[PDB]
Amino acid sequence: IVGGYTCGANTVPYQVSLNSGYHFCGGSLINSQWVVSAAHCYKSGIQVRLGEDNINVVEGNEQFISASKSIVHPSYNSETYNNDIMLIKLKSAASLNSRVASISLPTSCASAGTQCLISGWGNTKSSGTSYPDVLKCLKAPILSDSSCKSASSFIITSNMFCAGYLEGGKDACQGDSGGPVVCSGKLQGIVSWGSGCAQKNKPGFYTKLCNYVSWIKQTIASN
Ligand SMILES: CC(=N)N1CCC(Oc2ccc(N(Cc3ccc4ccc(C(=N)N)cc4c3)S(=O)(=O)CC(=O)O)cc2)CC1
Ligand SMILES: [Ca+2]
Repeated sequence: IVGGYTCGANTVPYQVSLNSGYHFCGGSLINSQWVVSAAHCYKSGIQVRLGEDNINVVEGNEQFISASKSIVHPSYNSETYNNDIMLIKLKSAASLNSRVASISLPTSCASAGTQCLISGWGNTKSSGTSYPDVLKCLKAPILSDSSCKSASSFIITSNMFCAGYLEGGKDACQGDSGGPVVCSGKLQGIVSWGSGCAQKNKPGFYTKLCNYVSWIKQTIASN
């Protein structure tokens, strides 16, 4: 997260760190046994880390739980990033409390202009790299489809939205991948991709989670 702020320990209780020996992606706890993340974060040997603030220090509220199953969206396209969403089932249910909490799935898509909270342990620099150990947060408005389209050399789909600030300086970044974009208490987005980080006219792109609610509920129900 570039140009954001330190969230505060466990102020984003649905935020998860996916760990394969090191933090590699964020994700969002959507119930006691399931995490949603980006399909581009897929890899084997995932441990889900809940209750994290400082990902390098055991501070007493973590729950570490290995994934028993990952399910990349059936139509995830890694070339176009279409359908960049993955579900991860935990080997055992997380214990939910104030510091570990699920985030609600949306029932309606969010509209342009809506302010959202994006969080993660991704790179904090627009040029070069510095990775924070505590969770970073950024409030960013969803941008219009027209400006998202104008802002990207890549084909954008209806399963993506962009959010951020065209003037640059504030954006998600590498390492925030898979993490939540929450708008009005609903998980509306997943950190998906961007061209560089926090560059002028290059806003972050996010998987439009409201489009996947049926797949998500059906997949969880059947697994
Ligand atoms: C839309 C599309 N067709 N895509 C997505 C973009 C591109 O794929 C990628 C995927 C990953 C990267 N990486 C950077 C990267 C990764 C994740 C991000 C998440 C958000 C944001 C943002 N600003 N909100 C920028 C990000 C930039 S990379 O793999 O780490 C390159 C490397 O190895 O150093 C760079 C390009 C090509 C495929
Ligand atoms: Ca910790």
